[PDB]
Amino acid sequence: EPVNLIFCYTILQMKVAERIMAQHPGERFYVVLMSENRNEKYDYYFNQIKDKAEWAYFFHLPYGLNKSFNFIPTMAELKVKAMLLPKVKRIYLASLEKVSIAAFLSTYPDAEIKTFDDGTINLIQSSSYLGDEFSVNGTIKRNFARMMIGDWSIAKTRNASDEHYTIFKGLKNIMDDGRRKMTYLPLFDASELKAGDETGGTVRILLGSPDKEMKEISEKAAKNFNIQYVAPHPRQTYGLSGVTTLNSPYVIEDYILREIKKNPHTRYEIYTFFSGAALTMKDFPNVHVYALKPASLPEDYWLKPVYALFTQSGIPILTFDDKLVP
Amino acid sequence: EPVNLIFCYTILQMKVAERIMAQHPGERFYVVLMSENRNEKYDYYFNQIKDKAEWAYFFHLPYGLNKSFNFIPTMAELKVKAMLLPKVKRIYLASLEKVSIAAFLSTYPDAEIKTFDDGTINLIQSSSYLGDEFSVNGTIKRNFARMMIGDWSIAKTRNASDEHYTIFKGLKNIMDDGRRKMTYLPLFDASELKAGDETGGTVRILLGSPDKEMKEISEKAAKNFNIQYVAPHPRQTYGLSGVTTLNSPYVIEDYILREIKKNPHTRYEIYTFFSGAALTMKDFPNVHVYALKPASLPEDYWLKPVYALFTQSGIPILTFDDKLVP
Ligand SMILES: CC(C)(C)CC(C)(C)c1ccc(OCCOCCOCCOCCOCCOCCOCCOCCOCCO)cc1
Ligand SMILES: CC(C)(C)CC(C)(C)c1ccc(OCCOCCOCCOCCOCCOCCOCCOCCOCCO)cc1
Repeated sequence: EPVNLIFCYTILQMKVAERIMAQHPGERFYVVLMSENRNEKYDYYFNQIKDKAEWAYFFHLPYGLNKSFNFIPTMAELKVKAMLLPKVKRIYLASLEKVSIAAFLSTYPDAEIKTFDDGTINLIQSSSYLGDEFSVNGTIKRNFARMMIGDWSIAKTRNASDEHYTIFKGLKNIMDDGRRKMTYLPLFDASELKAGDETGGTVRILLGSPDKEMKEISEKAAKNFNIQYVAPHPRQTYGLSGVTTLNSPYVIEDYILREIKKNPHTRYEIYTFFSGAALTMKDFPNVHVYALKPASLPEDYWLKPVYALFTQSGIPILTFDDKLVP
Repeated sequence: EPVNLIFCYTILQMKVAERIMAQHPGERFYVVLMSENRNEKYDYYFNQIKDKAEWAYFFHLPYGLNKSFNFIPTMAELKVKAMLLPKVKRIYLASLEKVSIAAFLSTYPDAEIKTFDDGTINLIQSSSYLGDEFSVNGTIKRNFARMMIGDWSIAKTRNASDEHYTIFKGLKNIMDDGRRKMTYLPLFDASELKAGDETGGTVRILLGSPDKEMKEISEKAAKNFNIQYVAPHPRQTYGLSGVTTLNSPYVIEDYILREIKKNPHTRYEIYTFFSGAALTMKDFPNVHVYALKPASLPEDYWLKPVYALFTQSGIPILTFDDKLVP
C-alpha cells in the first residue's frame, strides 16, 4: 500500500496536515516537521501528529537556513535576516551534492563553485552505466543506472562549477568532461614515512565487510590466509571470532600511514572484499593490497566495473574457495 | 571579508576539506558535515574540522534520506536501499517548500503533488512585488521582492502540482494562477462553539510582538487601551510588566476557540501590531480584532500590502499615539 508524505514547517501547517489526514482516514501518512525552533506549542501539535500519522519525524534545522518567511515580514525582520546572511564568495562540495543541495546553491548565484569526489562512485564512467548488467528494465540495477545517469547530468550541467578535485591518481573520473579543471589532490602524505626494506615481520589486516552475511566468509578468509587482524568497517555491527579487531579513531588509511612511520621495516598486507579504501592505499610504501573474490558468491555480487578498476589499479584479485575452509 | 562554504558527507571528504583549508590559510571557512551516521571516527575528523574552521556544524540526517552511494554499491547494498524505500503515491507540502525541497521531490517523479499555504505570505499578490517600495536596486526590500518573485515562479512552474489548499477565505492567493485547483480548507471549526449574545464581560488580549524594540510600545498599548492580557509570540523572549501573560500549549486561534466555547457570552477583543493570526480570527464569533499602528514607527515598518489586507478583511486600523502615553 503506497504512502502519502506531508512536509510542514509551521504549527498552522501541521494543523492543515491534520485536516488532510482526517479526510483520508483510510490512507497511510508519513509526516515530517522541519523547524529551526523549539517550544511547548511546537511539541503539542507535533505530538498530535505523532498520534495520528503512521510515522512522524521532527527534523531540526540550523537557525538562519531559511532566507524566506511564511508570514509577511516587517522592516525589522527583513533587516535581521539580511545581516545574519554570511557573504559567500565560494562553495566547495561533493560532486553529487550539486544535486542534493542544489536549492541552497541556487540562493548564491554569484558564488564560485568547486567540487571534489564523492568517493569511488566517481570512478564509474558514463559508458559503464550503458551495458548489459544495467540493461533489463524493472531491475534494481537498471533503476540504479538510471538514477546515476540523471544525477551526473545534473552535477555536470547545472550550477556551473569550474574545478573538480579528485583523490584518485590515474583513474578516469566521471566529472572529467572538459567543462572544468581536473585537479589531483593527494590526500595522504607518503614522503616522510621514511619506509625502508621489508626486513621485519608481515602484518596482515582484513578490511571488514559492513554486510552481516559476510561474517562466515570473513572468518574463513582470516583462517585461510592467516590474517591476524581485522579493521572493522565503520558501519559494521559484528565481530570475527579468532581475529583481533583493531580499535582506532583513524580511518584505515591514516592508521596504516601511522603504522608505516612507526614500523618502517614491516610488510603490511591488506586483504579486502573489494573495499574502495584499497584504491587509495595501493600506492602506499610497504603496503600490499589483495582483493578476495569468494567462490560461493554470485559473479554479480559486485558490479562489473569494480573488477576492472581493481585490475587497472594493479591490485591482484584472488579467487577464494571459501567452501574448502571448515 | 567573504566566507567560503564547504559541504561534506563522508570522512574522506572532510580530509579533502582540511587539505583545501590548509592551502587557503588566509581565508575564512564555514564547514558543514551532513551524515546519517554517528561514531568515533566521524567525531575525530569532525573535531579536527572544528579546530581548523572559523565555524563548523554537524547536521544530522535521517537514515535512508540519501538513495545514492558515495562508494560503488554491492548487489546486497542496492537491495537494502531499494526496499527501505517507501513507495510514495502523493506528497503534500507548503507552496514554497516546492523550492526548498525540490531535489527530494524530483526523486519521486510519479507522485501526485498538492500544496498548502505557507502562511500569510501567500496573500501578497505578484503585482505587489512590482511597486514602488520594492523598486530601488540595492535595497533590502528590492532583494526581498526579487527572491519572492523567483521563488513563486519556481513553485508555480516546476514539479507540477494540481491542487492548492488555502486557509484564507476571500483573499486572493499568489498560487491561484489557473494551473491548479484552489481549495478552501477551513482550519478552525466555529459551529458547535454555541456562542451567544455578548452579555458577559469583555476580555482584551494583546498579541505580543517577537520584536524586542516593541516592548515599550506594547506596554504603552496595554495601558492605553486597558488590555489585561498578552498572548506572547512563540518567538518572544521578554515580558510586559503590568500585563498578565497567557500561558498555553495552544496557538492563539485554538486557545480563543476553546475560551469561546467555555464562555459563550464573553466579548473577546484582540489587539495586534498587524499579526498574521488576525487574518484567521476575524471571522470567529464574539471576537473583535483591532490592528494598532503606533505613530512613532515609520510608515514603512510594515509593507504596504499589509495595510490593504487588513482593510480588505474588515479589520479596523487604529492610529496609536504611543508618545502620549507615559
Ligand atoms: C546557519 C546557516 C544556515 C547560516 C549556516 C550555513 C549557511 C553554512 C548552512 C548550513 C547548513 C546548510 O545545509 C544545506 C541544505 O540542508 C537541507 C535542508 O532542507 C530544507 C528544508 O526547508 C524547509 C523550509 O522551507 C521554507 C521555504 O523556503 C523556501 C525558499 O527555499 C529556497 C531554497 O532554499 C532552501 C535551502 O535548500 C535546502 C537544500 O538545498 C546550508 C547552509
Ligand atoms: C527516513 C526517510 C528519509 C525514508 C523518511 C522520508 C522519506 C519521509 C523523508 C524525511 C525527511 C526528508 O527531508 C527532505 C529534505 O531534507 C533536506 C536534506 O538535505 C540533503 C543533503 O544531502 C547531502 C548528501 O548528499 C549525497 C548526494 O546525494 C545525491 C543525490 O541527491 C538527489 C537529491 O536528493 C537529495 C534530497 O534532497 C534534499 C532536499 O530536497 C525527506 C524524506
